[PDB]
Amino acid sequence: MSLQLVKKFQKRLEDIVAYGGTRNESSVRAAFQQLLSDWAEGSGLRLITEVTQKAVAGNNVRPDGTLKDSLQQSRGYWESKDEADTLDDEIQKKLAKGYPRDNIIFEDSRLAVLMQNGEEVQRVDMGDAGALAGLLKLFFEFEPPQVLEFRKAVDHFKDEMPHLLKILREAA
Amino acid sequence: SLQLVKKFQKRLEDIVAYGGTRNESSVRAAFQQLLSDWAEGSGLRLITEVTQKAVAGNNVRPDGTLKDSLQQSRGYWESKDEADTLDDEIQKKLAKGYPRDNIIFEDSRLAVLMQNGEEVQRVDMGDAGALAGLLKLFFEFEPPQVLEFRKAVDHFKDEMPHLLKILREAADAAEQKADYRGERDHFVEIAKEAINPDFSPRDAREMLIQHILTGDLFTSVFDNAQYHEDNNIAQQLQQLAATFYKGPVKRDIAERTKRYYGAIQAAAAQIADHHEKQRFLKALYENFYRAYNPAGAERLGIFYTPGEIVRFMIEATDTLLEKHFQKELADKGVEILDPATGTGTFITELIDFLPKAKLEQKYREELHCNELALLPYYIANLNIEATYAQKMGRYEEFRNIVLVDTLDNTGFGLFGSVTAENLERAKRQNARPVRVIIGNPPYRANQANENDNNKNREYKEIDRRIKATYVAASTAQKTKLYDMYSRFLRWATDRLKEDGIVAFVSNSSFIDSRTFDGFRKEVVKDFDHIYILDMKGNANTSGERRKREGGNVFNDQIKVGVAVYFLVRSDTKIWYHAVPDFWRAREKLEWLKTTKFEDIEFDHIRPDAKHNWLGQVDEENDWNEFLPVADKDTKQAKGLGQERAIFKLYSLGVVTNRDEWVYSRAEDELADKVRYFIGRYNEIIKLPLGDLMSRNWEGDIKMTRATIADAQSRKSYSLEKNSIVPSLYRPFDVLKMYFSKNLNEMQYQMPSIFPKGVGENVVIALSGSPAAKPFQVLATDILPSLDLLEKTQCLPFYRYTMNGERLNNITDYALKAFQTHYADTSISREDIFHYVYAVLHHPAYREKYALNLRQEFPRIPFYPEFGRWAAWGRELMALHIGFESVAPYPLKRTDEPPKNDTPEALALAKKARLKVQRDAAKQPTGAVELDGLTTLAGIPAAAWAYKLGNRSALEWVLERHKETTPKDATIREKFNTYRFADHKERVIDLLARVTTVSVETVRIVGEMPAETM
DNA sequence: CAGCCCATGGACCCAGAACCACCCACCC
DNA sequence: GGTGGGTGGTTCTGGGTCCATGGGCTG
DNA sequence: CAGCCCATGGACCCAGAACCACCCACCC
DNA sequence: GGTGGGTGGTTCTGGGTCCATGGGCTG
Ligand SMILES: C[S@@+](CC[C@H](N)C(=O)[O-])C[C@H]1O[C@@H](n2cnc3c(N)ncnc32)[C@H](O)[C@@H]1O
Ligand SMILES: [Ca+2]
Ligand SMILES: [Ca+2]
Repeated sequence: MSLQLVKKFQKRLEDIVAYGGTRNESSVRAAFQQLLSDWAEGSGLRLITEVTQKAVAGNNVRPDGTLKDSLQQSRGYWESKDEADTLDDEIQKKLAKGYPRDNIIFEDSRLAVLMQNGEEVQRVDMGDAGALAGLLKLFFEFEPPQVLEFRKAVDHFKDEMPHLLKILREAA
Repeated sequence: SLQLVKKFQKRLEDIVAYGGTRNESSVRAAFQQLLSDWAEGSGLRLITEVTQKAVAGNNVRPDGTLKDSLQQSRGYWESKDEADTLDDEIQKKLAKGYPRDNIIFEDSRLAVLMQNGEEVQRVDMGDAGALAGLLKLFFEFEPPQVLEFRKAVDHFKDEMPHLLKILREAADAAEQKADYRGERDHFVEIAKEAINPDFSPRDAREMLIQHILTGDLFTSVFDNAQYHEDNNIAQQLQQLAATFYKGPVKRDIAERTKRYYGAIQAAAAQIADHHEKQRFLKALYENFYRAYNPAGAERLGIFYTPGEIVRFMIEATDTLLEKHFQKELADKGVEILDPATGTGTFITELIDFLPKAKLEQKYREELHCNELALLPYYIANLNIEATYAQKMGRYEEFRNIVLVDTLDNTGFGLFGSVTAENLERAKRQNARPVRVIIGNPPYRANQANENDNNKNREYKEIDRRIKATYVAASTAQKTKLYDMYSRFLRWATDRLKEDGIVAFVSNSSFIDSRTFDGFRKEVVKDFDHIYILDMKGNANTSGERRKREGGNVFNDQIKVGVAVYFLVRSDTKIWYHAVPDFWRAREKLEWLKTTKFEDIEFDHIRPDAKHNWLGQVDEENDWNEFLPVADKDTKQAKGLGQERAIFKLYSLGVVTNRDEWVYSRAEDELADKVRYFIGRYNEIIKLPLGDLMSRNWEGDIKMTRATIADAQSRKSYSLEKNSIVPSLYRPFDVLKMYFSKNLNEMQYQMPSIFPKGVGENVVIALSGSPAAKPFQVLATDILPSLDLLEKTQCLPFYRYTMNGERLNNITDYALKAFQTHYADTSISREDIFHYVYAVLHHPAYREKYALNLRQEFPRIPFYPEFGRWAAWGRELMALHIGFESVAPYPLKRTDEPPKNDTPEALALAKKARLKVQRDAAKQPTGAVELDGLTTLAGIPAAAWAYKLGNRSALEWVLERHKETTPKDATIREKFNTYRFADHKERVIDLLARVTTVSVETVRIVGEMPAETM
C-alpha cells in the first residue's frame, strides 16, 4: 500500500487526462476510486460507490463513495471535485446540504482534505506520494470510540492475566 | 486474463455483501475495474462517462468509453440493473443513438457484445472462460481506421512504379549540376571500398532515390523526422541530396508526389500501434526493388520472413539455450547477431519477447545486426527504435546496426567505412562474443539466364573456406555450394568462436541434394545437435510430388523448399520433423503459431555412408545384380577387369543453352533464326575490345559462356548447311535441331553416339539422378535432348570411334555373364539390349527398387526366361522406334462451325486448346478438344496409363504442339510463326498413332510377371 | 520651469440560470 | 412507469471600473 | 593450362474460374 | 417480378522449365 499504490494512482490520473482528453471529475475520479478501493481490500473494508445516506434534515445525500465494513456499516466517506473549482467553497455547500463529517476525504485532483470528528485533520498535496499515503493511513484506520475503548480493554488484560492466573493456580 | 475475470466475480459478490446494494451505480465498479485493468495491458484506457454527440444531434454518455493514445474511441460499455430485461433495455439505448460499433451492454449476470451493429456473442458472467472470450473480442476489435490503413498500403504497392518515375526524373535533372556530380563521384569512390568494389553511378542514384523516398514517408506516416538527423549514414547521404533537393526543386517534386502519399498519410495518422504501421514498412521494402531494380532484388534476396516463423525460432532458440547452455535469451552474456536484418523483423520480435526489466541492457549492447542495402537499413533502424520506444516509453538510438557486407566483414579493413561511426560499429561488432546467430540468409544458387549479366558476387575468403570444407568433402561433379545461403552458413559456423546456436530459415536443399553431401558431412563435425523442421513447399516440382509438397510457408511467394533449422554447438544427434504432405500455406503457418518446440516429435536421423540423411535405400535387397553403366567402365581404357557393366560409353542429351534459337519444327525456319544469330554475332566481334570484355552489346541474341568467350577472342562463326539434323526434343516430339559445336553449349559424348547428328545407333534413354519425376525409359534413333526425360542419360548400342566404326557398346563382360547364367551361347548383344529394355519397363521392378533407381544407375536382374523378356523388349522397342509407322487407332473426329461468321471468330476458333476433356471426377472422358472447331474422341482409358514421367504419352503430343509464347524477345517478335492450323492434320494422325503405341505398351507391360527378382 | 492641476474614455469574462442526461428513490 | 430529486455537465445570457498620463497652468 | 566433359537443382506468377454486382432484356 | 445474358470487377486456385557454371579431366 502506501507508496506503491499512491504512485500507481499518480500515473493513472495522468493516463486518464491523456488518453481521454477530459479533466472532468466524472472521468478523473476513477483514479482515486481505485486507490481507495485497492487499499480497502487489504484492510478488510470495501469502497462501495454512490451509496445514498440520509442527513439529520431528512435530505437524501449520495457521496461519491462510502467505506463500508463487512457488516454493511459505514466507517468513512469520499467526495471528488474537478481541479476547476475551489475545494474550500464546495466544502461548505456540501456539508450544508447535509454531508457526513465523521471521516470524509474531500478531494480535487490536486489537493486532499481529511475531516475527522468534524474538524480538518490534514490537508495534503496529491502530488506528494508520502504525504497522501499519510492522510490515507489516518482515513482507513479512524475507528469509532466503541472500538477505541475495546482495544484499550484488551491491553488491560495483558497486565491483568498474571493476577488472574494466580487465582486459578491457587484453585488447582 | 482469466485471473482478471475471476477477481471481477469476487469483487461483484463483495459489493452486494459489504455494501448491501444491487443498484447499478454501486455494482458497476466491478466491471469498470475489469475493463480498466485489461485495457492497461492492451495499450488502451477505459475513460468513464465521456459524452458523445449521437447522429440525431442528441448527446449520449455511455458508462465507459475505451480510448486509444490519440484520444480515439475504440469501444464502449453500458451497465444496467439486473432488475430489468437486458434485451429490452439494449433497444431503448440503441434507439437514443448509443454507439453500436463495439459496445458491451452488461447487466450483473449477462453480457452482450454488439460489434458492427450485430450481436457477436452473449455470455453469462458466472463463467470466467466465456467472459474472458467475449472481452478478448471487444478488446481486439479492428476499427475502420486500421482496415482503411491496410487498404491504402495495398494501393501504394501498385502506385509505387509511378512515384518512382517522378523521383527518377529529379535525380536525372540533378546530373546537370556540377556540385551533385562532384559529391556523387566522391560517394561512389567511398562506397567502392566500403560496400562493393564495383559500386556504380546506378547504385549511387538508387541510394539517393531511396533517401528522398524514405525521408518523406518517415516524417509523414511514421512521425520520426529526427531519424535522419541522428543517423550517421543518413547524414553522409544528405550531403549528396543537399546539392539539388532544396527550395523550388523540392517544392515541385513534392507537389507531384503528394498524390501517391496522400491516402496512406491520412489513414496512418489515426493509427497508434507501431505493430500495425510496420505493415507499410514491409510493403515499401518488397515493392521498391520489384519496381525500381528487379535485378538487384534477386542478388540481395529482398523478401520478408512471415512473423509466425520469426516468433517460433525466437521461442525455440530460448528452449535449446536452456537445454544445452542453461541460459536464456534475456540473460546477460547472450549476444544475438542477425547477419541480414531486412525489415528488422528478428530484432523487433526479440524486443517484444525480452522482459522489460532486462530489455534496456540487451538493446544497448547485446542485440546486433548488419544490412547491405540502404532502404533495408533505414527501415530496420526505424522499426527497431520504434518497437523499443512503444514497449519502454522512451526513445533511444539503436547504435548496433551496421551497413556492411556480412560475408566481407570477416576482419575479426575498409569494409563499412561509408561513415566513421559505421566503421567503429563494424570493428566493435567483430570483437563482441556472439552466442546466437539468428536470421533468414539470402538464397541464390545461380543467375537465371546468362543474358541477365547478374551473377552472384565473388567473396574470396568465404569461397576459399567453402572450397576447403564443404566442396572438398563432396563427391559430386556439380557443386552448387556457392549459393548465398551456403556462404552465410559457413560464415556462421566460423563466427560462433566457442559455443551457441545458429538458427536459420533457408532452402531445404541441404537435407537432400547430391551437391550438399559435403555439407552433410562437415556440419556433423562442427555442431553437436541439429534440429531440422522441413516445411516442404518446393514448387519447382511437378505431378503428384507438387501436390504433396503443398504451399510455401513464405505466403506461397517463393518456389524453393523451406526448412527452419537450429544447429547447436555445446556423436551428433540429427533430429528431423516434416510438416504433413498436401498442406496449404496457412495450415503450415498456423502450425508454427500453435506448436511449441517441446511438443514437436523429432525423428532421430542416422546418416548413411554417402551422408544421405533422408531417403535411405532399404539394405535388404539383392540389388548387387549387374550394372547398366559405371563411371569407371566408361573411363577405363582396356581390360575386362575394369569393364564391369552391360554398356561401356554413356552420355547425356545435347544441352544447347539456347533452345529457342536452335530448335524449330521446320527446317527452313531454323535456318533463318540460326542465320540471324550468326549474323548479329559477327557484328558483336567487331566492337571495341573494352565493350567486348565488359559484355556491353545489345542482348538481342542469346550469348552463353562459350559464345561470350569466343567473341572476346574475335573468333568468327559461319552457317554449316549439313548440320540441321532431326532430334527427339521431348517424348514423341521430333523437332529439327542445328547440331553445331559453336552454337550448342554441351554436346557431351553424343558426337560418338550419333556422329554429326545423322548416324545409325539405337539408344535406351533413362532418367538421371536424382530423378524428382518417376523413373522413365524411352528408346530413340535420333539425338535425344538432355530433357527428353529428367536429366536424360542415353545408353547406346554402338560406339563410333574417331575415324572409326560402330564398335558394339554392349561390353563382352556382359555378353559372357548372360551366356553363363542362362548357359546359352546363342544370347547375342542385340538380345541383351532388348532384354534390358523390357526389364526397365517391369512395373514391379520400378516399384520395389524405386529408391535405388532414384539414386543410382539401374542394376539389372537375371529374369528366368530371357527369351520371353527379350521378345517383349523387341515389341516395346519397335513401338517407340517407329511410332510414326504404327496402325493409327480409329479416333472419331467431330467438327463444329465458329459461333458467328465474323473473320475474328474464325481466328479465335482455329487457335489451339488441345485440352483432355475430364469429368467432374477429374477422370479422362476419352476426348481431346484440339482447337475450337475440331474435337477428337474414342481414346481408351488404357492409353492414359502409359505415363512417361508425370505425363501420359498422349498428354506429351498435346503439350508439345500448343502455341506457347517464346520467352526470347527477338524470337517472339521476329521468328514466332508456329500456328496449330498449319500442323492440325499432322497432330490428328500423331494422336491416333501414339494412342495405339500407348494401348499396346499397357498390355505388353501388363503381361509381364507380378514379381521381381 | 518643474511641480501642479485637469481631464476622459478604456482589444473581456464570469457568475446566475436553463436544461439535459442519468440514475436512485418514490410513488403509483 | 413516470416522477422528482441528487449530481454533474453543457450551453447561453446578461451586464458592467477605477484610474492612466499628456497637457496646460503658474507662481 | 586451357580446352573439353559432366552434372544438378533453381527466393513465382498467372490464366482460367468461379463468383458476385448491377442491370438491360425477356418472358411471365 | 423473376431470370437469364451482358459486362466488368474481384477473389481463389492450381500447377509447373530449360540451363547456369564449377570441378574434374586431359592431352
Ligand atoms: C530475406 S532478406 C532479410 C530478411 C529478414 N529476416 C526479414 O524478416 O526481413 C535478405 C536481406 O539480406 C541483406 N543482406 C545483408 N548482408 C548481405 C550480404 N552480405 N549479402 C547479401 N544480402 C545481404 C539484403 O539486403 C536483404 O535485404
Ligand atoms: Ca463528486
Ligand atoms: Ca449504466
